[PDB]
Amino acid sequence: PQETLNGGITDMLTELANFEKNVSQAIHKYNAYRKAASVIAKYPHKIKSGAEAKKLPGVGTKIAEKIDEFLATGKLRKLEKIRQDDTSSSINFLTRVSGIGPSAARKFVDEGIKTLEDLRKNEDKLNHHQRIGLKYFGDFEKRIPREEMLQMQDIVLNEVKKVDSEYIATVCGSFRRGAESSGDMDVLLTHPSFTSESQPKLLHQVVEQLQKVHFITDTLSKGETKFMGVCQLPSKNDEKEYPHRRIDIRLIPKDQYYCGVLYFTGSDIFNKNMRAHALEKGFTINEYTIRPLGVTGVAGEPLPVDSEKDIFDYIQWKYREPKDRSE
DNA sequence: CCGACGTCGCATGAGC
DNA sequence: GCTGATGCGA
DNA sequence: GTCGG
Ligand code: NA
Ligand code: NA
Repeated sequence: PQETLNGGITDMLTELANFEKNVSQAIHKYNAYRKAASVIAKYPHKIKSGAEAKKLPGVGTKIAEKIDEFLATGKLRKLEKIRQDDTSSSINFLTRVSGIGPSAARKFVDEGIKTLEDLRKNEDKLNHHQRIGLKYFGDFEKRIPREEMLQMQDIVLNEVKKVDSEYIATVCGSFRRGAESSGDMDVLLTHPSFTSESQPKLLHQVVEQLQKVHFITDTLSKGETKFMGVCQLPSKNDEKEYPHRRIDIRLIPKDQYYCGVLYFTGSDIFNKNMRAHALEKGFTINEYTIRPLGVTGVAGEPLPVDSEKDIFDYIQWKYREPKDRSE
């Protein structure tokens, strides 16, 4: 299915989605619109009527109406209006700064701050995270080609191992599924000395090392189990310098590691299928553990998990490679 | 008709 | 000062 | 906004 099929529609729905999230502060309306956009984006026919579209799950009466209007007129009146609305288009825009959510963007536009220029004139109203998001606004909205991701992995695995050879680290996300590009780097981390029934420096030392070799350049947030920050590949001599990229590193108990890896590998749709499965086989799977129900439905103790495959075994699925976890 | 729609670590605000 | 709600991002 | 108990 090509973009040129129903692209106008999915763009429209995605625009609408973003105003719900950032302007109207209606996060469920936001996800409803994205859900419709997504199911439509998969549908392999150019849509002819909102009635055709309504058949899809996630598309109801009100989106069917909008599709009709768009189909007949080539636009949506409501969207046209909000696009031209100075206040709301500015609120929607500021949220593209990482750390500026709908509430902070609301406040800014309230006092006159509407543009990146205005943000740059008012640094002392920005918190740490927001300032970082400003500084790297453009880099962050760029994608990371897999070749850079490989090079970033090399550095991450090398430096983690050098800190302590018993650490285990996995770059997950769409990268681990084989994607030709990524939006950030998600690293999952563990160590034999850290279990559920079990230093608070296991994460610190790794981050410190990645800072020391100047891979990690900034810190959005950091505590004993989750680090969120900025990184950058070393400049290849006289070449153009690489974009700064987003990198998360989280520490996970060794006995919850692979549930974490399975889950943060995705995809989202695969995760729902697999956890749907799953239930119907007598087990409940979350990001942490797999547990058995329960004739009355009462979940028992977490089951020992020592590989991704272990989880597949428990619910008699054949282990599926990350490459084939598209859904 | 009407509630669910994921959940949670961390930074920062607010209330005491 | 401590506690615990909220905003944010994933 | 959409779904579903
Ligand atoms: Na429907
Ligand atoms: Na943002």
